[PDB]
Amino acid sequence: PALTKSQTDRLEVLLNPKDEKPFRELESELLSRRKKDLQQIYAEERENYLGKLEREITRFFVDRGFLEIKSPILIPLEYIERMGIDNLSKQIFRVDKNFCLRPMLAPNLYNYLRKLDRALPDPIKIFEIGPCYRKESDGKEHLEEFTMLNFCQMGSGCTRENLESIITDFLNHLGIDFKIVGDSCMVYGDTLDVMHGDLELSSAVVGPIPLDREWGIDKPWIGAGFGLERLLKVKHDFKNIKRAARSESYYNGISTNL
Amino acid sequence: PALTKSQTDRLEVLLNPKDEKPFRELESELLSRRKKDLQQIYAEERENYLGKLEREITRFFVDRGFLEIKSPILIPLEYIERMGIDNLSKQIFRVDKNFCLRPMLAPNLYNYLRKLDRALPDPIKIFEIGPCYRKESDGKEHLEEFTMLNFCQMGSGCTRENLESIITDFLNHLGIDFKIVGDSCMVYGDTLDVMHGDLELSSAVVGPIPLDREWGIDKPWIGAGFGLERLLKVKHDFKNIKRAARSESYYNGISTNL
Ligand SMILES: Nc1ncnc2c1ncn2[C@@H]1O[C@H](COP(=O)(O)OP(=O)(O)NP(=O)(O)O)[C@@H](O)[C@H]1O
Ligand SMILES: Nc1ncnc2c1ncn2[C@@H]1O[C@H](COP(=O)(O)OP(=O)(O)NP(=O)(O)O)[C@@H](O)[C@H]1O
Ligand SMILES: [Mg+2]
Ligand SMILES: [Mg+2]
Ligand SMILES: [Mg+2]
Ligand SMILES: [Mg+2]
Repeated sequence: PALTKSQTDRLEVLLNPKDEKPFRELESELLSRRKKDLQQIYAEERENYLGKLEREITRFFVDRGFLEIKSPILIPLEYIERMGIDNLSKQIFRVDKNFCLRPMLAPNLYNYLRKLDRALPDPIKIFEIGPCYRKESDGKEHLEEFTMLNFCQMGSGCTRENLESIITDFLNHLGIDFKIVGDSCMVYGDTLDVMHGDLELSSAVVGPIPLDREWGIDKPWIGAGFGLERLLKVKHDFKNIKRAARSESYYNGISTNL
Repeated sequence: PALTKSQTDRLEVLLNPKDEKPFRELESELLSRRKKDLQQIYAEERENYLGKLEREITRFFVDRGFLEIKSPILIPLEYIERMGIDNLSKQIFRVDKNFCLRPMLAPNLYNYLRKLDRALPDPIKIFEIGPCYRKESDGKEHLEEFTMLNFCQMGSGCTRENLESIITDFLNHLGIDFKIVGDSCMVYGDTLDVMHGDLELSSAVVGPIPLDREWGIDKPWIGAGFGLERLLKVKHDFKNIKRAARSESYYNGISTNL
């Protein structure tokens, strides 16, 4: 008669946002739908949502004058201290005695900004997309392995207005609803946070900040960091961010346990 | 008069493969050339070689009927044992008590092959591109953080001839010279190795192998794994694989220390 909590949980795994007693028939129907969804992907486009979003974001920023960076994921532990992360400090995945999995893209991008200032014309515009890692207790809006986009500009035109304009163009391009709000944190400021309801899509900063001196930066700058899995969650109306992650359990938000 | 070893080393950092006393003038010339190279990239294409190669490889395999996978980089340690890696075992970067950085894409792809067999028509064709990690003593042809491509097919048409044909089409597409040779290893076989001179570009396997049973696989299959940094090294004639890596020291093989 009434579905159990465990049965409802099983059906929820197989339910997709656009879907509109006995359990076995409900399960059979959804299994059929999800198999057909995977079959359609396989027959036609064959692209993974996370990969495809990375490619779309890459095109957006390249076309707008930003240099594509691919920097190390395993970074020196000293970069954490140098970012002012003292006792986030408890969220770091340490590897060996001298390295960690990067929890953010900032330190590598600081180094690129400094180095490229010796070669490139003002303003210097760069971005990176790639894996980042944090130990998290939360499951709904957080992953321990996620994908960040960070873009930044240094030199001329590094105004709050320009930053808000890039953010607005970017999210209107992707078709993601948002509002920009004031907030603060230990590492940076004073940030602008880009929100979708109560979900943070991005934290953005208008420099300079005193942290810059440690990285050999003495020019104005602006930048923002976005989680790609959060963008996908909002775009595809996933109830849990696990549907948007690098995963063996979901493919393009479709359960692989069929 | 004569350049010192240290001076020659400095000039070699700034020398690019296509380049054709006192040290200060030689250094000044090369600095100028390398700055202009970065300026040209920034003015025109703005793509990173590693990112661009990933995108090109993605297009090749998608167009040939392979499903794009994005699976976890941090994987359970049990996957290592289950791959038959017992005491490579000393090359694994362990994280926490239960996880490691994946040294290869095989285990995740085995799981995808098994899972997708319940949904997709025969043959099942999949590929993944992404970071892999191994502790290495060698610096010239090895990185500790590298990027793998692995493709595989399971079911019908899983012949050595078909495998060699995919490999041949792929490398002729990229414009990379190669020969396919017989070899062997502890994990798989009996492999075919794809060589560029004495450099291994890929190891390839024609299944079934007895390892399959552990992963719930009982069908014929073929697959190959390629290092993207090795492909770039060969394509761009880099003397050291560090020029092709995720790096803060090189961008598209150009020194960032200018
Ligand atoms: N654990 C995570 N899982 C998924 N996305 C994340 C995670 N941590 C950060 N992000 C994304 O990266 C962006 C910038 O990083 P940051 O501002 O450091 O995150 P944060 O303030 O810790 N987010 P939250 O923990 O929800 O308050 C965030 O706005 C998110 O979109
Ligand atoms: N440390 C590394 N750095 C760069 N590429 C690598 C590394 N290890 C493996 N690869 C690439 O991944 C491919 C398949 O992996 P695998 O066959 O396990 O490597 P391998 O036999 O250990 N190579 P080698 O150590 O040179 O004999 C290789 O053919 C390389 O192109
Ligand atoms: Mg957080
Ligand atoms: Mg924040
Ligand atoms: Mg090896
Ligand atoms: Mg090999």
